[PDB]
Amino acid sequence: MKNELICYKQMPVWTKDNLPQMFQEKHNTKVGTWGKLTVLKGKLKFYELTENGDVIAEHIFTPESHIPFVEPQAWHRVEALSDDLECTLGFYCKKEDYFSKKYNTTAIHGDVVDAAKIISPCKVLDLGCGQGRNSLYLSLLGYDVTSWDHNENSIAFLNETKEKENLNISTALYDINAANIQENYDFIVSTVVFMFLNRERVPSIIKNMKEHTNVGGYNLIVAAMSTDDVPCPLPFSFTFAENELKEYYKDWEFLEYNENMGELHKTDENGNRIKMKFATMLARKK
Repeated sequence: MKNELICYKQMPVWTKDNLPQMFQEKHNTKVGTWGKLTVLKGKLKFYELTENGDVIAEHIFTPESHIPFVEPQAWHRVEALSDDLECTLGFYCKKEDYFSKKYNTTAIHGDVVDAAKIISPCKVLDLGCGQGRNSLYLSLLGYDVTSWDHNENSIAFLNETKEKENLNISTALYDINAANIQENYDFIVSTVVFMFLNRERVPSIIKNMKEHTNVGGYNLIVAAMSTDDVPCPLPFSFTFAENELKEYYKDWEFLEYNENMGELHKTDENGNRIKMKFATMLARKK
């Protein structure tokens, strides 16, 4: 964990009088958020609590203290002990959560995180990037990213965000249906918009993807399915059948292939995420 956490939000100095009230009452941070407290002057009191507000331990910290990160979901409260208290709080998270935490982008797929562990930084095409969750993450991690989508407002969000974050990402408005990738790539990822593609064009799109991946390079696809036992609950313009994605890539090496149930972020009301089967594939070109 040495270098695992990154600061996604940094607060200015808090004093005894402006330390906000919510921090002085029983509270905790969200799953995946760690708090770093730094005492700049004076003394701060910190109460470790149970969920019901009973005090479990108390600490007094000074600028000479090293305060461990406050863990996600740990119940606590703080307050100034000295009138001259000055302290700061930063919120930290893992890099797979940074864009969701800082910008409220949709959470990234675990499969993109797992793939990055395996594939070192390289030249990536995010083919159908939406707002850019995959592209932002990979660029943050040192990948050289190209990001294409048809949606004007999505590409604008990506362009505004990459500038705030010092990321160099090549972005463009593009019809994925055209199957006109130009350059070659070490990694092509498409996990956001496959269900929106033109059924008639999928054979060409995939053939083009494959042709513009270097040998030794990877393709990662996550895409909705419709099967006999599990017909798609939404009428998407494209869904994969049982074994159809694997058959497109039968001549590649499969590092991962599954057709497990998953859930859209979108909900039914009730208010429950919509379930269906997804084809998930990480394959390497021989």
